[PDB]
Amino acid sequence: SPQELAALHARHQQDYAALQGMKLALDLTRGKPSAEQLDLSNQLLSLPGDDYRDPEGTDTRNYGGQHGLPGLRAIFAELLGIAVPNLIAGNNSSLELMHDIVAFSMLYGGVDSPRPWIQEQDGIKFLCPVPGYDRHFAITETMGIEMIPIPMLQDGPDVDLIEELVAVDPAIKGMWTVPVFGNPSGVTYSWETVRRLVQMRTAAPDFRLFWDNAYAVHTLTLDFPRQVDVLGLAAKAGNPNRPYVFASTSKITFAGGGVSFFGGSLGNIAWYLQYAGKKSIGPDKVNQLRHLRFFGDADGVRLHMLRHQQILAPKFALVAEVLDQRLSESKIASWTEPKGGYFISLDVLPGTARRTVALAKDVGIAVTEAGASFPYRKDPDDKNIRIAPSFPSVPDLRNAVDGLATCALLAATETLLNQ
Amino acid sequence: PQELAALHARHQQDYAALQGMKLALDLTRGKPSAEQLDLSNQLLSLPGDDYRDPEGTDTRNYGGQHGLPGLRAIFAELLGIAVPNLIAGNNSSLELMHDIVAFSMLYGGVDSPRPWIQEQDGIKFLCPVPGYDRHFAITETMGIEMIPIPMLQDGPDVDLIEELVAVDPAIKGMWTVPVFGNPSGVTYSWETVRRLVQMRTAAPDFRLFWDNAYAVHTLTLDFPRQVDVLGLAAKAGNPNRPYVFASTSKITFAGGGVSFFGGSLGNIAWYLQYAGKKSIGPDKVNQLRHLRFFGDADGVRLHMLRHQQILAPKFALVAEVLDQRLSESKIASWTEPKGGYFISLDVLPGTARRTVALAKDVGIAVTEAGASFPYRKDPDDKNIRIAPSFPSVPDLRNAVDGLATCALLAATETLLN
Ligand SMILES: Cc1ncc(COP(=O)(O)O)c(C=O)c1O
Ligand SMILES: *Cc1c(COP(=O)(O)O)cnc(C)c1O
Repeated sequence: SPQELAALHARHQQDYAALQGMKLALDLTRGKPSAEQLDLSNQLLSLPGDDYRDPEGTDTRNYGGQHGLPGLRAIFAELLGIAVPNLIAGNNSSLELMHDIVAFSMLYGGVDSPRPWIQEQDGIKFLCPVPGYDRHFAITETMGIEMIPIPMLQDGPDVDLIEELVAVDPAIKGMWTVPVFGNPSGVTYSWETVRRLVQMRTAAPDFRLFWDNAYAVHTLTLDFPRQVDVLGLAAKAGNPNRPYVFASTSKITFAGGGVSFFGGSLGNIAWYLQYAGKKSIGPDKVNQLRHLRFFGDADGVRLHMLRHQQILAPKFALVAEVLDQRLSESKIASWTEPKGGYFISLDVLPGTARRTVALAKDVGIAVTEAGASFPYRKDPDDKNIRIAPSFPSVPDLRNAVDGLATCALLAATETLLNQ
Repeated sequence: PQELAALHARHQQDYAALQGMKLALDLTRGKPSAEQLDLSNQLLSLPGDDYRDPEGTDTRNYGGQHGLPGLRAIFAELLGIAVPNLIAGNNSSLELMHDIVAFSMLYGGVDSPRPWIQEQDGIKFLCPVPGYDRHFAITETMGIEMIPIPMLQDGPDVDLIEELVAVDPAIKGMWTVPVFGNPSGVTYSWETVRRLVQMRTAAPDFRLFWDNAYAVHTLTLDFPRQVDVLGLAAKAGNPNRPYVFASTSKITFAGGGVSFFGGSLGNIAWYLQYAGKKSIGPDKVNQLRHLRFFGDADGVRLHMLRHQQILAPKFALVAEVLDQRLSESKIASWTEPKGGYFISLDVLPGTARRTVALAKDVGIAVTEAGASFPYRKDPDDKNIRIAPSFPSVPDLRNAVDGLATCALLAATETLLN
């Protein structure tokens, strides 16, 4: 009934009134480790110690070495399934590696580009599976690269749709991906999805897969995902230069104090370093030795990620319990229960996402902007909301999610009622 | 006139004897010696359990593009720049210069008519010579045309500079090392700075790339007073003209230090808007390391005096060896820098490329002839850069003495022809 809707809306008004009265100051936008997680690697603050030399004898305190410490690259070679000469180590930002590679592609073109992308006078286009990473889209938006949203399925993106786009459009030069524990879909690419993406024919000869494996070992269970050899499949398929692989220890060690990694064919490595050499003499070797001494080996990082999991998994479980209690009866919402990564993706009643965050903002609860997971912040259904549960304490988290549920219910009946 | 031929023979035997000694030395590495890096070995155990900066910031976590205020304050004093006008980045000041050029080409400066890549009249930079090869590699790779400018004693030819910038709108910038130049060793005078920030430009978005890389890198016990290039520019109505750069790569660890960028509040906001598309923020833990290590600006000055104790004898050694073997024949000239990391040696014209070839054939690595010029084009084929910071004093004297043997042989060789 329209009248029983009006009755429920009133109950939601009192709950919002009561929630507003609690005058809170919570935040669900911070995709950063908690202080408890960062304590796990406090040994780094005293590393490397007096021994400033890596196992090869190189003085990490002095200029030199573009590829990075081989000992550290060997640890993540195993974790990612990439050969050491196909993997380099940079500074504190993997996003900076992605941005530089896009900027190099526009200014100088890829290793096999017909011309720099800026010289294509009609334009450049990237494919962006949604919901996706906002900072992925900020790179292409700032660089004038147009972005084409792609639906996300269970085992990866819509490969049928991608294969038709890249076949007809030479302007499509790349695609943003998070192939493991997607931000924020939580979706991990299947072996078949990987196989077809590196095999599909592209109108652009220099099409690139931006393989941001940012959560490669960031499990929320006791199981670690088997990495698909995207570089090996691409080489066997005749497209060795297609994948650009990225990873980072920002959510393994310190967020912003870790090490970044880039992986690709030997030509792509040489191509990137030729232009990165005009920018920097080389990366920070001392921090790379800090992580080498701290980790020890690849089995060490795996154990380190299980201590992160012990801190993180109860928080993801709490968000699922609160949303299930407040919202399952309403049948207005759906949300992921991810096996890894740092984000839960919540879908509320269409046309209420922007309203839900506005209502939450004015009771002291900061929520990720509606549409952040989409290029140009354009969620066509006005329903998606990203939830970042890693940082706040369990009690702060319990109240933020419970408050967010109250606003989502109020915004729901408000939309059904007045329209 | 054949007394030349008599001397050439003596030079041939000295080269023959030099070659027979089968050396393997290097005067190319512009790096601190291991002894210099040892002064900063306390950094290898810093910051310690207290991961928080004086403001309470957890440096281990995401956030903050400006950098730690405590460290920015230390170098605010050392450079003569207000703290809000200065930011701290990662381990490379060269990467700040590259990004700012790339931002200027793709997006244009804070007050540019259009991105530089959209200029059909091309983009041009003025490059005082002898200069920094990595400065020129940026503009060379970016397709920016480079204009060599002669260096005088108090700075570059400002009269020539003011003529070019006044008539050519395509001239958008200029590469400078304002104190202890790489490799001229020249420090810009107050008058030269005042004119460069006051000269009027055909390009409304002209930029002084003020790479103050050797700002506190003295080879005496006195420190150079920094010119307030930003204040003079602001009072002259060109607040956005200077981009200031500095580094701790020659202060602490080469490649493990902190970089700095300075400018007007608009240029800081302009840079950070596009640097935010590139990175969530710089390494705050390493900036906390240097803050704990330095303590204050007076600590950095003391640290630079420890570097001077190691560096000054090496520059004095190179001067003594070149004066001994070369001054009598009057073919060569070289700088005696009061600071910086490089000595600039000029031999006879048409001799540099031959001198480095002769030196490479005796196991002595000399920096490529012309490397201090855009496109490596030394029109007189005479300049040779000497980097005396890294090798041992014995290794240094042998390489420099061997260098003089080759320069004299290539001199006599050319005189005949
Ligand atoms: C998918 C993805 N890529 C990149 C990043 C940024 O990582 P980094 O610290 O290496 O720049 C994030 C962090 O949230 C992310 O979720
Ligand atoms: C050595 C030097 C630098 C050092 O820059 P980093 O990227 O921090 O290593 C910068 N400018 C000049 C002119 C130099 O000689």
